[PDB]
Order: sequence, then C-alpha cells, then structure tokens
Amino acid sequence: SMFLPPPECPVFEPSWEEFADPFAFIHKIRPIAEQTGICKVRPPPDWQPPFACDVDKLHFTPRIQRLNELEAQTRVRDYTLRTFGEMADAFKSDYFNMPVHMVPTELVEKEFWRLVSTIEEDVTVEYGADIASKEFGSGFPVRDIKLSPEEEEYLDSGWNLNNMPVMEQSVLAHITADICGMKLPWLYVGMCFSSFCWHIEDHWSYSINYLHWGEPKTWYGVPGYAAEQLENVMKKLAPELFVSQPDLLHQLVTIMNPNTLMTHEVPVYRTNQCAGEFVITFPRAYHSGFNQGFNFAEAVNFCTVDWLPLGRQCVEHYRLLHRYCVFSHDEMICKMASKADVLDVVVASTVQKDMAIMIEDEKALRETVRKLGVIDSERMDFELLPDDERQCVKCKTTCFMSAISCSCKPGLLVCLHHVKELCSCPPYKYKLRYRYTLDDLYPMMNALKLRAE
Ligand SMILES: O=C(O)/C=C/C(=O)O
Ligand SMILES: [Mn+2]
Ligand SMILES: [Mn+2]
Ligand SMILES: [Mn+2]
Ligand SMILES: [Mn+2]
Ligand SMILES: [Zn+2]
Repeated sequence: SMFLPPPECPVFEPSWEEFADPFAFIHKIRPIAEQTGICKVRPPPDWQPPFACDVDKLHFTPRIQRLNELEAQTRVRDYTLRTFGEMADAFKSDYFNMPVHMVPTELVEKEFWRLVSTIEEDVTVEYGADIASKEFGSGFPVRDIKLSPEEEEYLDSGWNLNNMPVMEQSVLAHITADICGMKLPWLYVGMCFSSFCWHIEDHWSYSINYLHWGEPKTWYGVPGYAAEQLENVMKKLAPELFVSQPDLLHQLVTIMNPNTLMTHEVPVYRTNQCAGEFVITFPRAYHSGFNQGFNFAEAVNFCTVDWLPLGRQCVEHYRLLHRYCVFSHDEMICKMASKADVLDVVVASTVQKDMAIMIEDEKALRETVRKLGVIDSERMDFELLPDDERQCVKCKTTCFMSAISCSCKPGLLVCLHHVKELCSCPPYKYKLRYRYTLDDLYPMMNALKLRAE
C-alpha cells in the first residue's frame, strides 16, 4: 500500500449550450470546482479543433528533470517534435518493458511516486515548456497562411486558448503594461514521468490547460482555501524552498507526494486529463502532476471578475512575503476605470467595488505618512517607469498609487507601508510621489458607476 490515489476531482460535460461561453460556464461550475481546486472539462463530442503541425519543423530545447521528491527545482540539446516523441516512446517502452501504449495509468502513477521517493534510482527525464512563438506556434488555429473552414469554426472559439485571455468577460485583457507571461499560451511537450511541481499561478489567477493529443496528463490539485495549510506542510518538510530569492526567475518549487499532504489533512484531488480534455485551476489552487507519456498541452492564465478581489488580496500577500509582482494590480484597476465607457457593465460594476477599497486604503495610507512628517508631494506617472525602477525597496511591491522618495537616496522608492525604510534623513526631506489626487480618483469611479448604473 505505497500510494493511495487521492479522490477524483470534478468532471464536467457541458452541453453545447453550456459550452458556448467559457466564462459563463466557469462561473457556473465555480461553487463546485473551487472546493477541489482543479476540475476537468470535456468539450461536447464534436468540438474537436484540428491539431496540425509539421513534426519536423518544430524544434525546441528541453528542460532536464531529475525526479526527486522534496528536491528544489526552479520554475523556469535540441529536439524536433518527432525526435522527442521517438525518445519519449523509447523511454517508456524500455522503462516498463511493455508496448508504450499498454502501461496502465494506475501503474505509471504508483511508479512515479515510488521512484521520486527512492534515492537509489536517479531517473532523469526531459520536458518541453515554452510560449507560443513563430518558432513555436499555438496548437490551436490562429488567423493569418490559409485555413480550412474546419479550422475557422475554431478560430474564434472561447476555448481557443489564444482568445481566452483577450475576451470581454476577462480582466487581463486591456492591460497594456503587458505580461506575455500571463497573456500568451504556453506549450508543454511531455514524456513519461516529466512533471510539474506544486505551484499556484502568478497573482492567484485561474489557468486553463488543454491536452491537444498524446497520453494523459495526471494532475493533483488543492482548493485555494487550503493553500496556506499546504504551505505550512511544505515549509515543515522542505524549508529551503521558502528561502526568499532575488526574482521570480528563482522561485523554488517541488515534487511532493499528495499522500503526504492527505496525512496532514490537506484536501487533494486527482484526475487523468486525456487528449481533448481541459483542466481548469481556480485562484490560489495548488497543483502539480506528471505526464503518462508523449503528449502535447497548451495552457494560459486568465482573470475573471470573480478574481479581482483575490487579485488585490494576492498583491497584499506578495508584499508581506517581499515577493515581486508581475504587474501592478492598482495600475490595472485604473486603466480599466479610464476606459469605463467601453467596459462590459458587470466588469465595470466589479472594478468600481475594487476601486472604492483601493481609494479608501490609499486615503488612510496618505494620512499616515503625513503624520510622519512627510509634507512635500509631487504627481508622478508611475506607469511610465520600468518595473525595476518602481519597486518598494523593502517589500519589492510594484508602486503605482504612490511611493515615498528622498533626495538623500536618489532613485529609491518605498511604498507607503515602508516610509521608515527609505533612508535615515528626516521625513521633511521625503517626498510623496503620487499618481492621482483623491480628487482625481472619485470621478474615475463615478465613470464606472455611470457605466454600470
Ligand atoms: O506541465 C504542464 O503541462 C502544465 C502545468 C500547469 O498547467 O501548471
Ligand atoms: Mn503510441
Ligand atoms: Mn530519486
Ligand atoms: Mn499551473
Ligand atoms: Mn514588513
Ligand atoms: Zn513596501
């Protein structure tokens, strides 16, 4: 009894009516799926986008992966798709001395958790993980090169993961301070035992993952509500993963047995995602897994109106951890407000709610730094500053509403939580740099209120 598989995560089979709008559907399943963190979505049976690729003209460089539980790996030779598949299939086939398509999923799972926990075995595999480029395009059809009408039906589908980010019910859309990390689909070419470590998404966003083809992808997921609980457990067993590092290029992640989590009463769910199925991860929902064999997946992050409050909670949490932000949440809120006329009216209503909190928090923060003896002030267009030039020098948060500077430490900023941390000149030498006066802010919100009624 080495491995006791976690209970199955929820599986949805939307009707074509239900399926019509992804954000509508995702909102409907949310009460269920956020209780399990991950869920699986089976498109209607005839929904099948064409995958078409030259297996010989796609090259990529693969990440080498040693399979050791609790060992630190960082988030992020040449193969064609075909050479990789030849390698992948030969590996699984030899590992089990079985026909590569005949190994039971149960067994691959059990064997995965055995080999990551045994120190004698030093199994190393290779993964491909990379964004859509001209050198490595989407597995979905994109508008250009000429498409068949089969491909054009799927060109504008909500579930084409290229359109998913930029749709109307979506929030990361009209961000202009762009991410690419979170706007653009990622492609994963898997092989047997290649894995992805426990993580949650940047800014606690949703993600959606489509397995285009090949053998299944096994997932473990934890509901967002048990996030910290999982983190406590992981802290206890692998504390060097929690040594805060100088960038998001350094955040440490690990493979860890879901049985270990279950023993400590952290709820874990599993699923085998098969070709043509979607997995959706909910905000702050931890997840990990491994591939059963040669396969091809595409994934993208996204943010709904449901998420906006969590997005603010996350940036707050990021500041306590002194973790770097991918983008400014406030800055996004204000870009939206400044486009209140062309916003979906449910979106505008939700932004207004978040903006009202932002403004009230900002009011109190400014009152506080005033009582500290910071008197001087000057407007500053923070969004013009490269991110490295507007991070709080203590908590590393990306400044947008306001910051404090000082002639004594030129170029340096702190957010208004860390006024004491800028330098040691007296606070009459400090300057409050701010994007907006409170008087600017209230009209922006009223624009949102007018749009929503
Ligand atoms: O490795 C993958 O295919 C996916 C990981 C994820 O969606 O987090
Ligand atoms: Mn096969
Ligand atoms: Mn090992
Ligand atoms: Mn993920
Ligand atoms: Mn602090
Ligand atoms: Zn700060």
